Amino acid sequence: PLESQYQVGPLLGSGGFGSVYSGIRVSDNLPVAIKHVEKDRISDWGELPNGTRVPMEVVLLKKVSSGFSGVIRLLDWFERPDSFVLILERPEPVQDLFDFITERGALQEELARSFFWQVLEAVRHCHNCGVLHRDIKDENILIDLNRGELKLIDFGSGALLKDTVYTDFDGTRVYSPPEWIRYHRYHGRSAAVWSLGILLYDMVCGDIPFEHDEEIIGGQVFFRQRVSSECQHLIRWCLALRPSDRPTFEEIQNHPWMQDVLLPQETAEIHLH
Repeated sequence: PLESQYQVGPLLGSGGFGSVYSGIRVSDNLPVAIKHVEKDRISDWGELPNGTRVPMEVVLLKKVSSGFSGVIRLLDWFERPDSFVLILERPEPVQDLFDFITERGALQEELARSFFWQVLEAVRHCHNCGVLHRDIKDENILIDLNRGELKLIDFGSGALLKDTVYTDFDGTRVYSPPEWIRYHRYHGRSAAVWSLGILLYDMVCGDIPFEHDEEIIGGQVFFRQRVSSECQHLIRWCLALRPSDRPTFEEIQNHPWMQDVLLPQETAEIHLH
């Protein structure tokens, strides 16, 4: 049963990802999030290794939820006549990065460095587990405010990672790359790097760099805030118009701006506590 295993609390939010409620696991008081997604609202279906038909979101979450990582882990799931219910980790206290940036404005580079590094490690984890998220953005990143740890959420736009071209996309448009906008074609890793460029700009400038399609394909990055030249360079590199001119994850992590990152705990001590 579901309602005997979890004590449901208040609604935490709702949107494209479904509706998510605060919850606690009765058996040990572990805080959880209880996410409900209507079946009629799910367009991407997959199958478990044992061949059950589940949302692709569940398939991808299982693939990345083994062992420790910077991803919010799937702890369990249930099928209902008209919906699926997903039981997910819930850090406490917690705030999503969009809300955090909205509140605090542009982030100091030291904090952006630590956050961006954790997001890169998390996205590497997903790719290594065969999962492409396709909707990396500030709204899909949770911050554990006491531990200083960032966690990825919302795989409902994701796909199994592959080496061939993707011709479908339902993630967030202003984070999508110019090759998608123009040709409706992209490859997974280089499109991911583009979204990470958008995210890094957002962190250090307090807002995203592009709004309209013609801005995305023009790819001119204007800085509205004071940003170091090394950070500017890395951002412009991730936002290269040609996918092949973009850095690899290895190249991003070896870039001079990414050196000497704070650990999560010191990040929280300095910036979040």
